Amino acid sequence: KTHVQLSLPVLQVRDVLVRGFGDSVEEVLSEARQHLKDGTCGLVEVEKGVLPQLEQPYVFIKRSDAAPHGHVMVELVAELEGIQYGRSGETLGVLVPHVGEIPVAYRKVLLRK
Repeated sequence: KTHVQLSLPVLQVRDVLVRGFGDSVEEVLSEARQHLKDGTCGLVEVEKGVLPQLEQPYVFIKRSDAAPHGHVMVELVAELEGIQYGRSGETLGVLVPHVGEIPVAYRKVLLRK
């Protein structure tokens, strides 16, 4: 399928144990997609002081359209030293590995896979 319904656990930035997916734009997009498939991907909502507490390159989910069955359609954009790889709508959050942190909420998304 081109799209897959996911419910992403929303984590508080200070709980996050693994603060990014890797060391290149290509690796973080790769790892993010693998974790999203495996159900091991969390979401941190971007506010003041969040991103400096996470590791670059960043992987964002961005709104790709205006929401089947409550799932906002999203796609991945990476960022490294202020350059983004991909073009999409508004950021819903930054993706991180999920390794058992307790979420505060779930974000239903339809991921362009």
